[PDB]
Amino acid sequence: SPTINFINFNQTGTCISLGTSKGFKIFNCEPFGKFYSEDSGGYAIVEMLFSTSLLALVGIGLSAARLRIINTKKHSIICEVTFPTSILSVKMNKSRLVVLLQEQIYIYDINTMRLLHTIETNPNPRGLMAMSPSVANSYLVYPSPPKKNGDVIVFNLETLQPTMVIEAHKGEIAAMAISFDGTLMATASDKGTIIRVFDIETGDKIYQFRRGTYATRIYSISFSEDSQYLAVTGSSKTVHIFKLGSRHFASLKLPVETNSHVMTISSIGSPIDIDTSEYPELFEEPVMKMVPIRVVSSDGYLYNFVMDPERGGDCLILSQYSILM
Amino acid sequence: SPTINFINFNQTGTCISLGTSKGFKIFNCEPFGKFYSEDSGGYAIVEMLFSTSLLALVGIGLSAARLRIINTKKHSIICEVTFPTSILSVKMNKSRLVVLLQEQIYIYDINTMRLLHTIETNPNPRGLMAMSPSVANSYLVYPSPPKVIKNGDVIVFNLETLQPTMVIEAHKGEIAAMAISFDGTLMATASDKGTIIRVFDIETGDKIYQFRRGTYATRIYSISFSEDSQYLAVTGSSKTVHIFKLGHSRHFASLKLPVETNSHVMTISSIGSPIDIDTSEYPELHEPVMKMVPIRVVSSDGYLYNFVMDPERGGDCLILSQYSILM
Amino acid sequence: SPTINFINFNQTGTCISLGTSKGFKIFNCEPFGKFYSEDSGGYAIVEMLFSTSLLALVGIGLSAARLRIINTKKHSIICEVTFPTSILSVKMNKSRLVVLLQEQIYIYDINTMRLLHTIETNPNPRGLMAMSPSVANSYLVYPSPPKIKNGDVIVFNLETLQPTMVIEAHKGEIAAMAISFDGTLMATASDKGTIIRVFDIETGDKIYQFRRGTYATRIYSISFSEDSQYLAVTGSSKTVHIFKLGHSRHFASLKLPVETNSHVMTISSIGSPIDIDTSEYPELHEPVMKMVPIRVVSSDGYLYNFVMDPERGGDCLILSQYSILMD
Amino acid sequence: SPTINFINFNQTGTCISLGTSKGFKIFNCEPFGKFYSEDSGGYAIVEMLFSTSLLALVGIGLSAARLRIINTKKHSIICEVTFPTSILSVKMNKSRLVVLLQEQIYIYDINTMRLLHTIETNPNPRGLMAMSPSVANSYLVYPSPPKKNGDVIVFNLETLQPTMVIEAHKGEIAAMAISFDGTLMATASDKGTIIRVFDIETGDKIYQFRRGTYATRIYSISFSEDSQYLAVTGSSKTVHIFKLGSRHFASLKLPVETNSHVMTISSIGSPIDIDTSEYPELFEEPVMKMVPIRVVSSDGYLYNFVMDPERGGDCLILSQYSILM
Repeated sequence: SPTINFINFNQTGTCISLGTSKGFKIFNCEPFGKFYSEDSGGYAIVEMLFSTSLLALVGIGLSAARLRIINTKKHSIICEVTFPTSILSVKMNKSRLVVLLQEQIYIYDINTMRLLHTIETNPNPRGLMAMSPSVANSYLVYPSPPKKNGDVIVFNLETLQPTMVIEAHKGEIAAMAISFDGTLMATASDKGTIIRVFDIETGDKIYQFRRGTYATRIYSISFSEDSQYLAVTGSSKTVHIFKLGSRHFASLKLPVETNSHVMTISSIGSPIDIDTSEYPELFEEPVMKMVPIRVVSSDGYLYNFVMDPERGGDCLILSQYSILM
Repeated sequence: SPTINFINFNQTGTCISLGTSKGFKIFNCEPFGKFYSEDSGGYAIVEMLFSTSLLALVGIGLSAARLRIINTKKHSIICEVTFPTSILSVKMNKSRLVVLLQEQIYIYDINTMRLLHTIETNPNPRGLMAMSPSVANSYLVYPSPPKVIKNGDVIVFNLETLQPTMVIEAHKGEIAAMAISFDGTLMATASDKGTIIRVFDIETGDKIYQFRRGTYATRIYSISFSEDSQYLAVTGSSKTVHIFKLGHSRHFASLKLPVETNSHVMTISSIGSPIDIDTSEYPELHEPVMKMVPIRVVSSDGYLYNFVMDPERGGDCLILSQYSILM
Repeated sequence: SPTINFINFNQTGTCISLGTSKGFKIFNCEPFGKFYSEDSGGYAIVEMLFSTSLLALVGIGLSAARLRIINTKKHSIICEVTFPTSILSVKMNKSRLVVLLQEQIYIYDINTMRLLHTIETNPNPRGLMAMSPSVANSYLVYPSPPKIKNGDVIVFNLETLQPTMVIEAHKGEIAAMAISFDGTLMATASDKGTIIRVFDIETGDKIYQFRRGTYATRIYSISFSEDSQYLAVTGSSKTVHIFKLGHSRHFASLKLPVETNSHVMTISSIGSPIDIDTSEYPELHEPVMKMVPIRVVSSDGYLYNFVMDPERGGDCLILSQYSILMD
Repeated sequence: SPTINFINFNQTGTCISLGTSKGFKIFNCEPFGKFYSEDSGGYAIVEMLFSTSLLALVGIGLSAARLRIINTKKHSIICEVTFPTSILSVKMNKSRLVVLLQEQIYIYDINTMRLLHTIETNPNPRGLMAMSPSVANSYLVYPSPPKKNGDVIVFNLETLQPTMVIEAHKGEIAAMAISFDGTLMATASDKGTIIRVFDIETGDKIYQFRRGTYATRIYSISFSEDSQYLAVTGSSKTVHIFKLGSRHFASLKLPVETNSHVMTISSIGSPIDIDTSEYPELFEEPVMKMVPIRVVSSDGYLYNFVMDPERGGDCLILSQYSILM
């Protein structure tokens, strides 16, 4: 089992992109299956659009500086672009392509592949961003530390001009995410105790959630499709759920037998119906609506939890499928 | 240490077949040893009969479509047959030979080697079958999903007369694993969720026992009966092997591999006849000797694990020894 | 992931120093963050004062003999000191600077940086030391092997630069030694690591004697709490024991996750008790109770956070885990 | 922690020879310490004489076919010899040097390095041979399978002529060893249940031992310095001791926490005195005579056990040190 290097959902949470030290894999979520795979080489960043057979490939060190755009259906390469420094993160929407380096952010037109604008930023060693996946409200945010610590620049990708600056947190920014419609924004400090939700249009603080009673760093934040829930994953092997309708709404407890040297991301999907007959041993109406939550870890396992939208509480685990196998 | 692509026991469980990316090997179980080996090439299917120096060899892709029958004692070639597509599974008894492609089933007479029958089935990308090894009750069962809830339909096919006998509505979801006892009396099936294990009586068709497996849904690798049909062994992605007692629900006894073992390992098992073991050497926790069922669990990483189960106590099983295949 | 060669807390346990094969890093503990870094080259010893932006850097070989002291806030160099032999250990307080070679000990004034004393000692291949960090009780202790009289330790007063007493600590060679924050106590352990003894540096009488583990296994480091309530020992057993000095057997023990490599150096520290929420953590209930935090860092590059119940003790729960390499 | 590829004692059992994928190390047993080390490369076989600063180096694949002899004190290279096939085993005494291949055995004069004799043998996939370490009775024993399975060829290295052929076992031979004085030979069958000890001079069967109630393969057999005890290590994580004064005399139980995917060898030393005061918890006459037993496993740990020469039974573990560190 070759070690994996990169895990990420798609912009909707219905697919899995995974990169190994030997190749890359593309999975699926509800009918869990192996969509694609290539044994080419080590891949450090694998980003996919809304299906559409579009992939972003970054070499492990193909080097870390080079970026390759490939089409899996045509088995051809769209373009290859190099950068002075190693690529830290890549995100996409249907109109723009964004490449982030330590001190620069590159913005491309996803159609013409022509360079549009370049932003000179203060160094970001963590490769942090958050990008709105909807073209209607295409906004980009990125932290602006002094060379006043949690200032994030709200950048309008449509007109290529910044719009406003919000003083998010007093300390260094640890994680950011933007809803599917590009309306709301979420931030988390390095303390991992305070979650703040901002409105991009105005900049007002909308919500504030408490989490992480002890020192557990926050890794990733994700919005649900309807923006009803916000999921944060940390190093504590627990994932909390906040409702955007204080205390966390629900919590995910991974099984203890799992590896502890894991980094877990999460993505809450649209509510679906589950069959109770398939699972007699746990959780025992033939079918009831349950919101699915997908947590993939760096050890190579995908998990599916479900939460009752009324009770909340701890969420049951339905399946544990073995990626990479 | 070359990678291994295929492991299975013989129809009696007293031998080991194995296929690497460089060749194939044949082992033995009780007086452990390496009977045969060739560093020819990549092998994906290495299936053996009841000893008898008969093998089925499929190249990794010797293409994947080609099937070659080799007598290891004579070092000769009985025959060579090609197929339009890659072979997914091969099984034998002392009467018939079955080759499965993704949508076709070929049945051959083991002696004359002439083709006897062909079955056009709905696609099976998983290459799932189950073959009864006894000629008295020679049966073949293969899944029949609808062609695009009744997705888990399986076809009970009689090899002797080459006519299907009945259709079993096994499960609601797709079938994931099938196993037939040594005498061809029972058949066990597993859905893709691996939560419910169902065993059917092949002659009558009635479901006799239904087992719940684990706590949450997870993939199942293989199922196998005991020689005397007393116990049933299932192995899954939870790195745990369960034993269900068919002497008649919850698993009777569970096999926990050592913690250092990799979690992403294909694990197949087998159950042998009870033997006498000395309790003086092994503090089971006492009469000097007590019968304990030996279990052999070989994993895709290349190791063999020997366990013992107490038929009355059951429960968690002790591990005696560990070898290392390929060494 | 670059290979790391050096990990140490500050004198208060609220910071992390570290040295890689490519440079050194400085972290923090409660609001975890990377205060400083530098990609110069191989660093073997990185010692820090009570914050205050003062560092001592020893290259892996900047040769191993050379000592360089740097102020990180000003990014300037105070001075560089060369030695005939490679440096084995460096410890500081806000009054004195101490450099150990295998047979020589050098003492510097941290303020004026002028040489004050030099002690010709018998060889110490392990570079062992313990230094009181408080100027009110500035003491230095180092082993004195002969050239059975093997575990003799010289109690050296840094304030007046004269030895105070000789401690007949152990029958065999000393393996590790530490001094409380206030400079009152001293704890030493022999190379077998089976007996932990605590002596009062004021008089020299043995106060506490603790047994560690069953069989003789190596000990890496010993450290007191800031309030001198507990003592922490780390060894090759991949387990960390805590001995309660509020007063034999260890009071509470720390077990790393089984996945952790067993060949890892581990240093630990105990912090002041703080409030934790029992609502979030099922300790198995008042909403909050004071838990003593323990931070354990391993040579593989991970940090572990435990909590200890001063009354219950026992096996300690683990809350979180980070990575010190990358982030 | 780099993986190791070779672990073995010296001819007296007072040292540890160990070679990793990055280099090789030389340890000691009673005053535990790291005598020597070099980070040169992968080494497959590192064999040492009776101290004397003499080593043999076999590359992992330096190739596996090539053999190099070095002197660690002078840091020089004596000679280098290549073979048509990979080297399977090397053993040495104060008079002869022998290199074993798949189907050939090479015999060298340890002083001159000149070739003396070459034996054409039936294939030995396990690389099995045993040498008497004393020049007084310099013998070599190797199995002779048919191309009548456990035939062992007693080859006299003194005059370069075979002496006699012993029908040792009906099945394949699994392990062979020769006492320090070269008087006795011990063998174990492939089923690993019966031990047979032969007089190398006449060929009479003297002793027969029972071991391995279930199928646990026997890996290594070793004599004590005085040949009073025989140590057998198998795959069962338990080591048996037989007395050459039937049932086993004493047994060694490694701690359960240890890795099970390990290969363990052992060697018994001369009786010594141990101090009770050093070990307060276990084993509590300030000093007692206890026969030391040293077991090293491939996971990188050296274990020391002690047995009471009268009672026997399960043996205590005094210490567990960590090789590679």
